Amino acid sequence: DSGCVVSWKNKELKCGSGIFITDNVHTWTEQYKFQPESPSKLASAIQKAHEEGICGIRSVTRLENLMWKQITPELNHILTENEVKLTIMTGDIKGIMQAGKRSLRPQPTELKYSWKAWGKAKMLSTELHNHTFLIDGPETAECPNTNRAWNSLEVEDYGFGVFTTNIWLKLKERQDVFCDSKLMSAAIKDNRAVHADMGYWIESALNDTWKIEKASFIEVKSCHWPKSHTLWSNGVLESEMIIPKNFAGPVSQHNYRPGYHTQTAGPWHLGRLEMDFDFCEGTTVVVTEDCGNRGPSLRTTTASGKLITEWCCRSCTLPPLRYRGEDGCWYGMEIRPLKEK
Amino acid sequence: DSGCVVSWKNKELKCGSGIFITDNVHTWTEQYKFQPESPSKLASAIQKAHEEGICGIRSVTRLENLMWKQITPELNHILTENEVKLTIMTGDIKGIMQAGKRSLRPQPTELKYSWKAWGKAKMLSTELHNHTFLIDGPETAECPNTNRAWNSLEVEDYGFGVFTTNIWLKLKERQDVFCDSKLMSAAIKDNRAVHADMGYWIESALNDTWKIEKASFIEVKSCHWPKSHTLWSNGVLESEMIIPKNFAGPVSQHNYRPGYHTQTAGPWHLGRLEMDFDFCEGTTVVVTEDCGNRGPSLRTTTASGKLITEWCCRSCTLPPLRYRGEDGCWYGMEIRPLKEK
Repeated sequence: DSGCVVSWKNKELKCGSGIFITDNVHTWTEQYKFQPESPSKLASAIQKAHEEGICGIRSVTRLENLMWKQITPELNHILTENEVKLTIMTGDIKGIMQAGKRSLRPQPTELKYSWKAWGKAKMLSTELHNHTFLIDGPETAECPNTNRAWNSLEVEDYGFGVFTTNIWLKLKERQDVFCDSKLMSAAIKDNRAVHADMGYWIESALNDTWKIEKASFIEVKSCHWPKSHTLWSNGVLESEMIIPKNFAGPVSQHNYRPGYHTQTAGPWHLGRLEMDFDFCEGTTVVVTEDCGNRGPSLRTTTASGKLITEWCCRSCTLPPLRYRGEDGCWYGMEIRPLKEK
Repeated sequence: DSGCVVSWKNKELKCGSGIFITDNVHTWTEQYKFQPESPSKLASAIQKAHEEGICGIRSVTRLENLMWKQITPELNHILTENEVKLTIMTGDIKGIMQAGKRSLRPQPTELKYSWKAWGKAKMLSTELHNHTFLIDGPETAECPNTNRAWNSLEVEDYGFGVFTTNIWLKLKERQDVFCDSKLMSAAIKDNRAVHADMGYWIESALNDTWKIEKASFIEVKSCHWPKSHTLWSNGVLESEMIIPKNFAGPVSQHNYRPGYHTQTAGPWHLGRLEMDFDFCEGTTVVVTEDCGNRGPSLRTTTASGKLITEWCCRSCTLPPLRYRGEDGCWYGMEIRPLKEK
């Protein structure tokens, strides 16, 4: 991979070849990206799995959740064409993107009463049925996650453009807990170490010891980061990684930060999160052993909409850990209000 | 780091920003690179260390060995200017680049009888002295490595151009065994995982399981690869890494290869090595349990200059492991001649 790359911070120019770790985590939602193989395979898979108690599908990536909104009419139409009483009802998504328990599985011998080419058009809509299949949505009460499908898709055919970007997906032959490794990134060049995917930009730097510096999340999946794409993954303690393993945190020493512990109960219920190390405007933090223990993260503004003046931390390290999102500014799990109870 | 990179194998084009892992391991010896700070500091350091039995310096990188060939006249001149009877005699280098036992150390208070600027010219040469300091060379008998200096330099001031490339070095404040981490590379993008430095291009790929595919060495240092720049460094067995830890092998699972063991006694005495997985022309390998055990690597051509027809391996995996260099073609440690004794 040859080319030339300019340096913004160093005010220099470089040229050469090798491995390029790329953007498209920020500045837009490019890489739309997902589209399956011949949908007859998926239709046969879902109609086969419906008989053993598969009641829903929980998305593993919000891009693939957006994918499902483009085949549900086609899937309903082909399901009706095969004289099986089953309808699919999709829905929206809000974090945290939960994790299912069961998964799709071949049966690679599909329903041979379907078409073969991609030229079928002039499709007609369907109606409601007594037996309905739900898709990722706010219906956690009717059917639990224990009876839904999760992580049953994988990229094949090298999955790229032209034109915008195009992965052609095949359903996973085996159950798995890790994320999809055919689109992942991890690199380090003498000052920074980034971990990248569709929605994660965990990046660390070195001032005096290697530690996390900033991260950005456009989604919060529940698939474990595979250990084959994590730098410096030895002797790592689960009680010190900033981003928990359950929320796709890389099991690495670059996830550490001195004076901090695991952020299990942070403001993860948001959909978009910025991980900087500053103060929220109008607020200050002071180190004090008299401050209370670490509890769930609290917004810097009350429900009525009033700011908080002072803050205290037990054994944190300046600058503090704060969050960002649509609703405003949050703080770390180890920081409590100075005197407010 | 924004820019655009073309794809040669994929016949596609990509653009974006992020982290770029670069070339300048091949196609020439760019990045010349090394040059120190004010040489008075090094002169004071060497004249101070000479009194405790420091008899030589063993280069940690061949680039820094080439560095020492540009200050030995200046170092001799400043040493003579300070009325200390000590002369420095440098030499050439041949692999394997050995490792010393002691190291330079401040004493940051230098000899204040020196100059301050970099404008001193019209220098005069010196003569021989009773007390001589040797530099990396073929003199392993007069003074052992146990009384030499090793790994006493580190990059500072961000160490880059303009123009060709320029690191400004400072001597290490503490002893260390690992290499210098301020110029290292490691990256992985969905098919390949490379580890890069001044002279190493260890690269792995994935066909069915992640395994080493090719590597190139322009030098063989003896500094341990630091674990903070190695991908997938968990549960690694020392008896299975292809490149040994002593010869700057990354402690990683990407260094593995099924059916192979550690190449402790390979053809490392060469200076340049290519690590492919083919046959040497005119030779063939067959798997046979009757073949002998693994012994030191043997050239495919005899001393007289005759090729070897057949080869056998005990528990290898096709294609075999072969080497390259100036002298010709070598083979792996686990492969022996079929019938030659």
